[PDB]
Amino acid sequence: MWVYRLKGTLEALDPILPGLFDGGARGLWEREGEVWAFFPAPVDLPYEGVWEEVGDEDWLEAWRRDLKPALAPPFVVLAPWHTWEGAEIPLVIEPGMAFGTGHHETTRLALKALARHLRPGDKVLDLGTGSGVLAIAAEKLGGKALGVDIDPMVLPQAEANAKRNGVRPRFLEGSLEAALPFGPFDLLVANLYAELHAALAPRYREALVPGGRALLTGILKDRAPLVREAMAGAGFRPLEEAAEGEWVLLAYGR
Ligand SMILES: C[S@@+](CC[C@H](N)C(=O)[O-])C[C@H]1O[C@@H](n2cnc3c(N)ncnc32)[C@H](O)[C@@H]1O
Repeated sequence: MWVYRLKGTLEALDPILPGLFDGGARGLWEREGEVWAFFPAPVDLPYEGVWEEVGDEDWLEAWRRDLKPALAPPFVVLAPWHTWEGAEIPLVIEPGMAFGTGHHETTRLALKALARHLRPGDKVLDLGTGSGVLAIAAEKLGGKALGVDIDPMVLPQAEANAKRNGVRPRFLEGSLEAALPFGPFDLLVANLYAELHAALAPRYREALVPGGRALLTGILKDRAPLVREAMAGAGFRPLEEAAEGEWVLLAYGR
């Protein structure tokens, strides 16, 4: 579809609005000193506005502007342009393509679990760091973190996010093995999925010091047994369960 931009407020343009509608306008929005009128394709109008086709880009900018802070006590996840009067801990994440915006339930379960199981001074491994939000949160709690991901594309955004938050976790491409050289760790947090955790259970144990913690999420309610089963079999002890919707987080001690 096309947009027809016009300078002025709705109040101001009220006089020609009926005309826009007669011209076939199906949508209308006031966007920062401007009024956008949406049509299927351009039509001839006397208002001296400017036509422009709408695309995926515009559809994000619009979404971006409708974004609101997300709570995850004791944290609040904010867009780089968000304001927060509250007391919760600020986590600035550029709404991007890398997972970790703070809008998914799993991310939220992870943040809350981290605050409970992480202590000032702990070494942390954020397996599948994505946006790097969990690693960033670990540094905010007073921990030293390493975020890894098999997807290279996310690391610059993670690094950029860390920067916005004024903390500097270590980020690197790879999985659990790429990380071992930096271990063992006091805590490991991983937002993946039930089946993969199941296969990794054994390595999770080797990644942690005795008494270390493993926070697993990305788990659907109906796939938790796989994890309970794999973890126990891996010598871990159950410590906490949490869910939001169909998603759950399982915390284990080693
Ligand atoms: C659910 S996203 C993480 C989102 C963010 N860490 C959070 O807590 O919201 C999972 C990330 O893990 C990565 N990933 C998937 N399989 C992986 C694997 N086997 N090893 C390491 N990272 C993996 C992906 O590239 C993806 O960015």
